Amino acid sequence: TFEEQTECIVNTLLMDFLSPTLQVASFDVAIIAGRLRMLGDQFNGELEASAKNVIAETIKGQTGAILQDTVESLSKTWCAQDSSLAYERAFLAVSVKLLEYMAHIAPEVVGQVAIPMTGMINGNQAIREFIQGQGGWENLE
Repeated sequence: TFEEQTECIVNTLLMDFLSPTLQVASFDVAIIAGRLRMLGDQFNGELEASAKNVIAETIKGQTGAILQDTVESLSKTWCAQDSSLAYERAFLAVSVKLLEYMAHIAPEVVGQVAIPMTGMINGNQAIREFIQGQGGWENLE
């Protein structure tokens, strides 16, 4: 169900970015999507370089490798310059804001990133353990 919840959340986030009509016209994913977006906007680091690389490998069909390394690099950088921020919270924040920038910059291909990011979040124990330790997606933020 956690794996299925992650899938819905990443789909909702993406559909809201791509189509605001669908956001308006449509376990409450809408509230969760809101809190992850509120969290996502706390990241102000440079994304142009990151987004382009993740998009480029996503076309080629090597999203998994570059996507995780990109978010882990940006999160370690942000955690290095902010002692208060937990790594696992930084990770999610970057994942959301990177998905946001990739939708604005490349809406024709951003959809091919949804499954990789779903697999990334569901596959990472540190992030899964963190979210479930906050009372699951339902109570995160």
